Amino acid sequence: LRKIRAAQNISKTIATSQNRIYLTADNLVLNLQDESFTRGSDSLIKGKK
Amino acid sequence: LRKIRAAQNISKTIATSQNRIYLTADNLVLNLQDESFTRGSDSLIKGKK
Repeated sequence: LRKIRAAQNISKTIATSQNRIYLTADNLVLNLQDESFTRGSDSLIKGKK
Repeated sequence: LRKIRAAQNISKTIATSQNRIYLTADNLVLNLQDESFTRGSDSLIKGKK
C-alpha cells in the first residue's frame, strides 16, 4: 500500500489543476442622466410697444 | 437502465465546462480643468509713468 499511496500522490499531483471559466457580473452605477427637451420655436414676428 | 443512468452521469461530469466570454469595463477618471492659461513667453519692457 505504500505503492498505492505513492500512486495516489502522483495521480493527484498530476490531477492539479482544474479548469473553469467565468460568467461574471458587473455592478456599480453612478451615471445620472440629465434632462433634455424637444426644441420648439416658431417663425414669428413679435413686437412690443 | 442503470447502465444508461450511470453513463449519463459520467458523461455529464466529464463533459461539462463553460466557455463564456463576458466582460464589461468601467473606469471613471476625473480631472480638473479650471480656467485655462492665457500667457506667452513675451519679453517686453514696461514701466509706469
